[PDB]
Amino acid sequence: PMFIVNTNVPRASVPDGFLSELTQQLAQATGKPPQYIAVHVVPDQLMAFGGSSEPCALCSLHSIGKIGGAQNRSYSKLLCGLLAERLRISPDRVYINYYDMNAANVGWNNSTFA
Amino acid sequence: PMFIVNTNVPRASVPDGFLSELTQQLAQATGKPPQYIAVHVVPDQLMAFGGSSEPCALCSLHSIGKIGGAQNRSYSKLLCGLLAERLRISPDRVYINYYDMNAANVGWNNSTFA
Amino acid sequence: PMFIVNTNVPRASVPDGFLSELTQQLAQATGKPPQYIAVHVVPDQLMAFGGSSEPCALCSLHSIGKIGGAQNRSYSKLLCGLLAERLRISPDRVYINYYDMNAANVGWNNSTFA
Ligand SMILES: *S(=O)(=O)Cc1ccccc1
Ligand SMILES: *S(=O)(=O)Cc1ccccc1
Ligand SMILES: *S(=O)(=O)Cc1ccccc1
Repeated sequence: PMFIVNTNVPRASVPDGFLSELTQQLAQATGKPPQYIAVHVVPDQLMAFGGSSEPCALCSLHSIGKIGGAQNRSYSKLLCGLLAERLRISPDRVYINYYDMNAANVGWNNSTFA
Repeated sequence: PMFIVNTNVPRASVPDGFLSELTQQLAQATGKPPQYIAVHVVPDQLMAFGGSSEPCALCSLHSIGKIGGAQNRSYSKLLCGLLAERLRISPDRVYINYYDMNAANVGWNNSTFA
Repeated sequence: PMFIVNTNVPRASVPDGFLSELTQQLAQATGKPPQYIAVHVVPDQLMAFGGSSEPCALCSLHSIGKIGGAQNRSYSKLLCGLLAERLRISPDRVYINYYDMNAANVGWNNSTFA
């Protein structure tokens, strides 16, 4: 699976260990081995949420399976939790798009997962 | 809903009120309250359209509902209009990906919209 | 169609001609006229793959049609080949999300492709 967070929070406010913590926590949350987890953080963005430029984040989680009503609620609690504690972003200023990708539609290592 | 514009236009050429205008125009266009609108502008990008590095933009609009054939035509006229007026990007050098998201697949405020 | 690559490889390591090569090769591979191909490269990203910050990439290819099991395998071989040769990124550290977009959901030139 892969997780991306885009935020207006400045690079200096992203703590050491953040990508590692996302990697570990997402492995645990999704049940994908950590070797598979891709994470990507994009600070210093020009973004607004409700017309306000206070800290916010626009994120995505793509996975082959492990995506669903209850699971996505759980991921959102985990991830908003991390963004609040680590980046000081209010959970109500975070959106996370979830994508259940078909294996045929995910490329890797010169091929796809199909 | 959330709107993202990625462009090779330089940051200095993005007008100061651009995020606020997008927010207001999208609230009007989608009928969603302005409090929910997220907007994200990413200038200075290394991109090409048809092999040319003249101004261009790659955009997305995600919404829970309010996505469809006629609506997307209307959004495309509105958004190309704004990109042309404010960023001086030709409409034929703009792509906008529209996504009709399920409420269960949009995380917000420690949960999802489901 | 449109191709985006986000990578932690630094800007200076992206060779001259890279976007043109992607344009040409994607025209050949997808069959789409070169004039319609959009390409976007985002270097210097803060990312990890399997907990490691060695070179990696997260990519996407959106197309109206020309997406499927065999086709995506072919795209993946092409694109991982290019990322390896040009950016020195190992194929097993690349993910590519493939999207078969409905024409009504792709805006261009004040309207959509529908
Ligand atoms: S993960 O193990 O689910 C692999 C993956 C899935 C979807 C997009 C990118 C990577
Ligand atoms: S909007 O009010 O439609 C909320 C939203 C929908 C989809 C993605 C992100 C945010
Ligand atoms: S391409 O010729 O397929 C046009 C396109 C399709 C999907 C997204 C963006 C552009």
